[PDB]
Parts: sequence; structure tokens; C-alpha cells
Amino acid sequence: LADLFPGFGSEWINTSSGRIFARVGGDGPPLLLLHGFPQTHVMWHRVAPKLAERFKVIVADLPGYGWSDMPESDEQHTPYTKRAMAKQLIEAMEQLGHVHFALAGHDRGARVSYRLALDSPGRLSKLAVLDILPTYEYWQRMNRAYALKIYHWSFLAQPAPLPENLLGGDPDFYVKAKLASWTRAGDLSAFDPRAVEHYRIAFADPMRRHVMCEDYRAGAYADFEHDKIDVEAGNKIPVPMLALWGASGIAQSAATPLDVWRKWASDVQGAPIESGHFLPEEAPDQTAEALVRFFSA
Amino acid sequence: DLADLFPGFGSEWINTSSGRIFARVGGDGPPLLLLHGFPQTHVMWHRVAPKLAERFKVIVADLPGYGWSDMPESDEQHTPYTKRAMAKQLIEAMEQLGHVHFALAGHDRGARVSYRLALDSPGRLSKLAVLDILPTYEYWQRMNRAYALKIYHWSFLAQPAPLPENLLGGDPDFYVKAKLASWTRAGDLSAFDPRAVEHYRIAFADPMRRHVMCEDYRAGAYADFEHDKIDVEAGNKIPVPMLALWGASGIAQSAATPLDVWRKWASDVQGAPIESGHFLPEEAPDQTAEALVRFFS
Repeated sequence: LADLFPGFGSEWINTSSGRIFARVGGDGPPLLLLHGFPQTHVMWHRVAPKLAERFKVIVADLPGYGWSDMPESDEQHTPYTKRAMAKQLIEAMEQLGHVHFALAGHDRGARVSYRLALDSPGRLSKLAVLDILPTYEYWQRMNRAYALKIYHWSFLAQPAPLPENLLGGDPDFYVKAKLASWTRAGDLSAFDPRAVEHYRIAFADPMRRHVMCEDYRAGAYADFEHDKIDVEAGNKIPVPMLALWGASGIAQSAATPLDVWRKWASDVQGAPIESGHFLPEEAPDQTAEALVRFFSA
Repeated sequence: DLADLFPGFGSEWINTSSGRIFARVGGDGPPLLLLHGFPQTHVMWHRVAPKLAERFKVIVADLPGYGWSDMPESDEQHTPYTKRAMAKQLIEAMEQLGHVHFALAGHDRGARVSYRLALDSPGRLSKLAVLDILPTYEYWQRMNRAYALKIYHWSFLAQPAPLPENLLGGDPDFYVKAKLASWTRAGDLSAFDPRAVEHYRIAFADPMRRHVMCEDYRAGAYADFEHDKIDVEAGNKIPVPMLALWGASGIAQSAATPLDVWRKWASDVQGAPIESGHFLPEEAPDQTAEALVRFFS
């Protein structure tokens, strides 16, 4: 596997729930970058160097993803709930002395991120979420069109071992299919092939696949419940927030992203980026500039 | 290997313009066509058909593309696996037997053929029974988080080929047994005759058969929904006396109370829950068979 972060260090961060792997580079204010599915921290490899000019960039594999440890799950999928992941990453950052930091997340990582901001807003200076709406909003908008678009939300959340068993026949196919299907172009061309290999290798591990399903199971159940509590309580993220989404990404299929995020966040700016779902890889310069601009003031 | 679960039934290969329909035929008296659904074949009627065959000419047919019926070549609109097209094909099959006016009971996909048949060509039916379905429109209209999770396969199997085909190829025996078991009240395969499960497993082991099933579900997401929508919007009602039976633990009762739903679709509907999961004729053959004989005779 290629080193896609030339000059970044590699940290194995102990937490109570297992080690978090991260690449760490740059200097200045701490900025944690979180990837999503079916990716690993290397999806930031085109934007992290630009970020590392201005920030101490921590490019972490989510709990259970990539090279991070995989806490054993349970019937409530607890360690793979975004609430638990957020707590674990808070612990990780505290291990580095970062008790107040900036956070950009994409996909599942963005769900960790906004849940972090809801649960522990004092930990965040600013938050950026890339190509998501809250889990609640996806489920609340789960009509025929959207159930077909993000079928994987309900397929991967089926009880184990159903998705695991189907995924295990040809894991390569499914990870490449998801990478390809959510880009603007509909193929793998946006990705560095070395990055694709990282994703594919992570996906080839049945335990990693199981964790991804647990993530999606949490997404269907506890995460939704946690979000539901907050929306019905009118709890809003008070952390200044950037919502970026792909013009051809997932979030904009569900609804107008900024409208939605304004219901969840008191201080949110937003911009589309001409991109499919994989903003930092499909549109690295535009994503990097948006993030630098936002986190720099 | 494959047991004969209809001793005394003939076996009929019925030619149609779209390919052969396989059917077991028994009994004498008024014709009654029995259509199975997914992921089964005609043998799912093996426990109720003999009781029916005491009063009816019972034609137990494999749906087009299912079981041993021929598989018409599909197209970009999945036309031959739309319920409208399958209904036309089964009408043609019944005409080959000289049955232009017949009784029809369908389960699952077969019940979708059956009510579409009833909407399109109600002059063909004396009486209709649908087992454990609501119209396809109603499932998509009711689509929400709970139903998406419960009938995730409606959106999974409707994904563009070859995604569900490739995934189902990951563990087809597991998948068909998982569907069979998970939709029963027991949660396991104990309600089924092992020889019937073998029929379903063998049909499901064929990749072409699995592709047809996906074509059926693709139709189910697109054209079938559109056809149903036209009828809802035109206020078209099934005018054939109909019986809606559903499993107290079945697929229909979760989304909406089936008789109240079917009354919006049918002018003359009676209904009863059956103490069973989805597979009424196998989980509750006596109760199902009683209801059907009572309704049809």
C-alpha cells in the first residue's frame, strides 16, 4: 500500500475503545479529518497537504475502519454509533493534547462529526461536513426515489450476517461499485488508483466489512434515534459549521442541503461543489480551498 | 432430488408468445390459477393445492421467469417481468387451456400479477385472492424508514444490474434460506417442507433465475409502480370479488392494515389475518386452504 501523505507522520492513538490510526502532518491549529464509507483516511490525500500548510492535520481512520482497531460490536451496534465513535475520537484527540479542535468529516465521518458537535460542542472550534445531511434527515426522506438511491442504507443495516454474507462473495466488486456509483463520472477515474487499493484492501477483510455493516446498522437504529432526540428537542449544533456537498452527491438528492442544515445548526454556511459524493477526491482543489477558507476564519 | 409435491397433479408446459409456463394441474371443476411469489416457485402451494383440487381445476403455475417457466429476455424497462406483462402472459397461458374466465389466487409476486391482472383484464377473473400483499404502489407510497428496513429487498433487488446479481451470487443458498426463514413467524425454516425448500434453493441457485427475480423487482420499482399509479390516479378499482389474506406476522400488515388498504383498490373485498408469517400456504396451510375454498366455492 502506497504512502499517500508524503511527510505525514503515522500515529497509533490508544483510546478506551481501541487504537485510532491517523496520519498527522502540518502545524498550527489541530484539524481532524474523518473519512467515511467505503474509504479510509487516505481519501484526504489530495486535500490534506494543502490543509497541512495551515493546520496540524490529523487524518484518522474511523473506529473499526482502515487500520484503526475494531471494537467488538453488540446488539445495539454501540461502538459504531456515531455517538460512540465521536467519544472515541474525542479521547484520541485528547491523547494528542487536542481538547478543542477543528473537524471536517465526509460521509460516515461527517456523521461522527455532527454527532460530536451535538454531544460535545465545546470540543470543536469549527466543523465541516462533506456531502451529508443528518442521518435523521435521510431516514425521514426515505421515499421510493431515495430508498432506491441509497438502498445501501437499508441493505447494509439488515441483521448480520445477511449483508456480510452477500458482500463476502466478491468484496472487490462492491467496494469498487460504491466508489464508482457515487462519483460524478460513475467510474473510478476520480480516484488515485493507489487510494483505490487502500479502500479495496480494507474492504477485503471480512471483519472490516462487518464493522461497516455495524456502522450502517447503527445508522438505521441508534444513530437515527440519537438524531431524532435532538431534532425533536430542537437541539442545534452551536459550532460554526460548513456544509459542503457535491452537486451530484448524495445529500442534494435528499433535499436542499443548506436548508436542512439550518434546521440543525445555528451557524452554518454551505456551498455546493461540482462533484459527486467524493468531494476531496473528485474536487480536491475546490474542497481544499473551501476548507482552508472556512477553518482559517 | 426434487420431490413431486403434487401427487396426482399433471405437469403442463404451457406455450405462450413469451415462452413456456410450467404448471402442475390437478383437480376438476372451475379453473383456479395459483401463482407463487418470491423466492419461491409453484411448489409453495403444495400443502393447499390438494385441498383446492377437491373442488377446482387447480393450475399451479410458475411465474414467467420463475421455477421452470421459460425466462423471456428482459429489456431496459424489465417489460416481461412487469406484472402487466406477466398477467398478459398468464392470460395467454390460461387461454391455451381453454380457461378464459378463472379464479386466481396469488401470493407475493404472484399476488401482484394477480391484482394487476384484475385491474387490466377483470373480465378474465371470477374471483381473486391475494395473499400477504398490498399493491406495489402502496408499499412505495408508504416507504419510510421502517418499511425500507423491513422490505429492503424492494430497493436492493431493484438496483441496476449487475449489482444485486453479483451480491446474490455471493451466497445464494444463504440468501434464499434467509428470506424464507426471516419472513416466517418462526424465523426459521421449520414451517417449510424440506423438499419444497430444495425446489426454492435449486431455482435460486441458477444465476439466470436470480437475474429474473431482480428484473421482477426492478419492474416492481419502476413500471409496476407507474402502472399502479395510473390506476390510483384514475380511481380504477378492481371489480372482481376479492379476498385479501395476510399473515398476522406477514409483510402486508406492517405497512398498513391490509383490508382497509385493499378497499381503496377493490370494490368488493373481504379479508382475514391468518396466524402466520408471510408464507401463508406453507405456514398456515389449513387456515389458508379453508379461507380460499370458502371464498372460491
